Amino acid sequence: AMRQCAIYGKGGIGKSTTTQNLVAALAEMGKKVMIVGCDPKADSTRLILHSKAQNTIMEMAAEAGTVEDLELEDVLKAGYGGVKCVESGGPEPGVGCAGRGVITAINFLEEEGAYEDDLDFVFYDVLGDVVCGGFAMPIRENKAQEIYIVCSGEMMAMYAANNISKGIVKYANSGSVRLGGLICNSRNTDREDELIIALANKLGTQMIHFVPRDNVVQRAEIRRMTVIEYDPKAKQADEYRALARKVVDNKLLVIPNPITMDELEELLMEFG
Amino acid sequence: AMRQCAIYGKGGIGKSTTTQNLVAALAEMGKKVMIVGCDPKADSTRLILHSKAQNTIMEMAAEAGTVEDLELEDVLKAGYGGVKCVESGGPEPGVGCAGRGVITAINFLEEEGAYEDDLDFVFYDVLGDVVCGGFAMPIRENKAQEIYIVCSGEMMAMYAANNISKGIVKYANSGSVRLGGLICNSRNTDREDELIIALANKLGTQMIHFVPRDNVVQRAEIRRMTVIEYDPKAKQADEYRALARKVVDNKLLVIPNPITMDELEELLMEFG
Ligand SMILES: Nc1ncnc2c1ncn2[C@@H]1O[C@H](COP(=O)(O)OP(=O)(O)O)[C@@H](O)[C@H]1O
Ligand SMILES: Nc1ncnc2c1ncn2[C@@H]1O[C@H](COP(=O)(O)OP(=O)(O)O)[C@@H](O)[C@H]1O
Ligand SMILES: [Mg+2]
Ligand SMILES: [Mg+2]
Repeated sequence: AMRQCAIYGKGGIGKSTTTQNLVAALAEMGKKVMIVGCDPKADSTRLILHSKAQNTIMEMAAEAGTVEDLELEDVLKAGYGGVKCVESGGPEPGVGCAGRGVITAINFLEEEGAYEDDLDFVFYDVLGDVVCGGFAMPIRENKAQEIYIVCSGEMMAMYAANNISKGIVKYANSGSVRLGGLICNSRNTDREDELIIALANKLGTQMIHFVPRDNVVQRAEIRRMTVIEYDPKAKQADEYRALARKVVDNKLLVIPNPITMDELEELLMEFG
Repeated sequence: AMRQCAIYGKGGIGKSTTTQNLVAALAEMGKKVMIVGCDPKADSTRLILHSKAQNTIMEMAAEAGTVEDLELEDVLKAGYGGVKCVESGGPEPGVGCAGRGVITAINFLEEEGAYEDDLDFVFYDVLGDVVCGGFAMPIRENKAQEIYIVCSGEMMAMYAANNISKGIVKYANSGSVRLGGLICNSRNTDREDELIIALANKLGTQMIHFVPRDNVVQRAEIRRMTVIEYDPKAKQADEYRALARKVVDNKLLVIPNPITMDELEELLMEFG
């Protein structure tokens, strides 16, 4: 088989950094992994490829004529640990639906046979500030069975987590998309772990891991690397190794229970 | 006449807090102001109304039958200083385009005569993490002549500012939408003002004001108030009063020059 997971969360919360470091740690354990970038920024694979970014399926299809003229070997690139990487892309701002490239990319990968039985994991890195268009398609169309949400003690981050959870409930009667857990990407504030644990419990899920704020992440990204590759002895590398182990071992996949604005506010007051 | 301005920026950067405090300071000077909430969170008016939030045009139209059964006096609410407030709303997550409520609301307000000649300012509080659908409509349809972008030294915040600027250039051949300036909402880090000044200069615009990080904002929002109403002697209140004066006096409205990813990265390295 192969596990299909999607990482959601508000912009700037740490989705791409956490996903690429998690995937490097999985490849370091010998897992075969694909990352599919589904955010218009198009930088979701740069740390695996040691690159500035990656050219997107939308840009390459326009240069080649049609998406049918593209071959999989031209779009998929292998980086650190043999992790395979692809970027969806999207239209320019103010033109067309920002999520349109996601639909194009996922359909291309399915028909071109990218989902080979030797893969163990596929990760989709998905914009979560809105849940519509192609950004909802991994949920609507049953492409990502396990959703992991990156958040932090920030009000907006927990609000985004609740909005993603409402989209999961909307489509619960079809396919098998479920919430796998919350990943706290710390802003280095007091009681933050306990906050996110309380939120996960209220949603019906779990906090799968607490990722500390660590400046070694910036020093690695400056050199276009994961912390796993940059400094395998760093304390932060062991954190991503621990996250990877827990994702591999996770068995709780639920239909979440979204909370009200009043419950959210109460959480923040309580944990000060 | 009346000035029509739209505030854009990434989620959680401080758009709604800055806009409501700016508007309170304008009303405190005797200006007549309307705020139009264009973000699906629907909390863009709560500090003027002293409310939990505001019921949205989309929700009220569904309760009343059609939008034509709504009257303006039922949708518009007056708060602090006589500021008039309305919220667009939007579909639930995973259903329909998240920006669809913006189009419905702005058309309702135009036809119902909300744009009365006694208004001095209308502010639209617009989600900026994607620039498409109804969230681009203030730019595409020439509703907001002056765009102000809230950002901070955060990479994602400056990337959003550049993406909004690309949307302004896309539509420069029609109407008169222009970039009015950048507002730095501080994360209390070194050289942050100089960073945002450098970015604005590269875009062709200006940093109109630097808003400090101040805990009095949280103490006021806990009581559902602007800092202007909560503590008119606070140092932070004078900051919002200074921002309001500069927005009233601003005459520079330009078609911006979007920058490349390499220029953005260079900025961040330089200013450490
Ligand atoms: N655990 C961490 N410690 C320090 N910096 C981090 C950490 N996680 C993310 N960052 C930084 O936060 C910024 C945004 O992260 P990114 O993964 O690009 O966010 P997203 O993909 O959610 O928009 C990047 O500069 C990244 O280096
Ligand atoms: N200058 C400031 N000082 C302290 N806190 C702030 C400041 N500006 C905004 N905040 C806080 O930041 C959080 C997000 O602000 P908000 O205006 O809701 O963001 P947005 O509307 O851009 O999503 C809120 O808790 C708000 O109280
Ligand atoms: Mg990212
Ligand atoms: Mg807001």
